[PDB]
Amino acid sequence: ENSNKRLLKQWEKILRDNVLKLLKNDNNAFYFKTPVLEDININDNIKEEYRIKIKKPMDYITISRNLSDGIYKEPIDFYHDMKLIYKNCIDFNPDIEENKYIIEAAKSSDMKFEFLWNKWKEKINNNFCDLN
Amino acid sequence: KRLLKQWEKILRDNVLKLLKNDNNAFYFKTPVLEDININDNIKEEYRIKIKKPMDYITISRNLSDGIYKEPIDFYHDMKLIYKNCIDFNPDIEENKYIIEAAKSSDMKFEFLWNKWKEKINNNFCDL
Repeated sequence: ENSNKRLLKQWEKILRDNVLKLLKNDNNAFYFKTPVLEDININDNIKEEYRIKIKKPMDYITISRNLSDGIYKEPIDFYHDMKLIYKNCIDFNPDIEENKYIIEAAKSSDMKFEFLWNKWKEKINNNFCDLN
Repeated sequence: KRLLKQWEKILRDNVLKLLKNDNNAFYFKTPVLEDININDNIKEEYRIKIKKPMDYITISRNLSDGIYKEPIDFYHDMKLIYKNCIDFNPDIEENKYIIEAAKSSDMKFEFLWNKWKEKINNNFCDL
């Protein structure tokens, strides 16, 4: 919520505006916006199951916060976290009719993210100095 | 029933199948000009403006009947559905869901095309 005066690096700006911005508010974003373990809409029994089973829970708001705070040391650390959101959904939720929308939303967003990462990886690598 | 070519089966089962029944497929399933939910005023303007209307059921029929001679013809028609949606619908708050659904599915299709293209080109005889 607090205003961040920290100046984002050019590679961090590309991930924020050209990759994350187009995914964080799309038609398949709804279930991946806020964290699972602190969401009031999910019952306590599923939240207990998620905390015990999921190694690292990930969502769009955590990524927006990490990108703002300068948590990622390399652009690939953002890639791994974005991929983690969709990978956690497929691994936790069983492939059944009641989970049809959520499994499709995770699969489609992963494909959409991979396109956006492939389209921008050239400029991302060019704006990132690994030697400094 | 006509026996489909191996490359046609790859486009049907590995590309089209994952797109025709997704969360953004709704508006791109059946043709605009024959859809009962759309009013005649939008329909006539679509007939005048849009050069070639395209949808998932038209592509499913074209792939099964053997309309496409090359796999790139399926690619051009698949892109056309999302292209016609952006060109006709103005960038307004009312058309927010539809414009996003065309953009996201275009990105999804491009992923599935690039993923399978190596197997698609191999299963197609050029000469």
